Amino acid sequence: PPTFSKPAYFVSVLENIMAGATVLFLNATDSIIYSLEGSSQFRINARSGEITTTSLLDRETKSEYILIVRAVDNQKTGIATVNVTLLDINDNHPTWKDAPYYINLVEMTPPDSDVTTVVAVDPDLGENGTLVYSIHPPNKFYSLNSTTGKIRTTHVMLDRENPDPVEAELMRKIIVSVTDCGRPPLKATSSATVFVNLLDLN
Ligand SMILES: [Ca+2]
Ligand SMILES: [Ca+2]
Ligand code: NA
Repeated sequence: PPTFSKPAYFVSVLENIMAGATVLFLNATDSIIYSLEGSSQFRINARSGEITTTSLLDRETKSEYILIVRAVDNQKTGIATVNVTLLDINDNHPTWKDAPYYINLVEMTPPDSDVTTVVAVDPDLGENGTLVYSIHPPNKFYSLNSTTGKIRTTHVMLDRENPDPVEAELMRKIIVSVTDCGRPPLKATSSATVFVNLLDLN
């Protein structure tokens, strides 16, 4: 009544595993003909018990599969589950959420005043989905919490009556770029501008 080495099988592959690639090898005994049910993404070779992908997978669509595998020869069936888990691979860029950002700010607003919060999103997992945010070029007027996106003013004040054009530019435009922390790291297509409309206290 032909049965497998184990009743239940646990396997891990990577979301970029190729079309056709071997997932797992199964042998049952007490000849023997094998069949696999539970996703069309997977097929099992009927003589040899080799499970393979039929297609490309994607953990962001489906991270875990359960397949059911049957061995038959007065024939008798035997059943084992196979429990495929896809390991995340860093294959999505972050995407800016509500960019660009248009804001109105009172000049000489004091140290540590709220300005905005930039937000991006990454559908990958763990380090690959973790977002880190940076102001370029180095902006002396604004400080940004690299993990949370929140932007605040600095101990340097915002003075509209400042004659350096570049410092005025810095005051009135903030450019954030965002990465994620997998290897390779991936950045959002483009940076994201906060546009700042400076207002006196008339
Ligand atoms: Ca992924
Ligand atoms: Ca990513
Ligand atoms: Na993907």
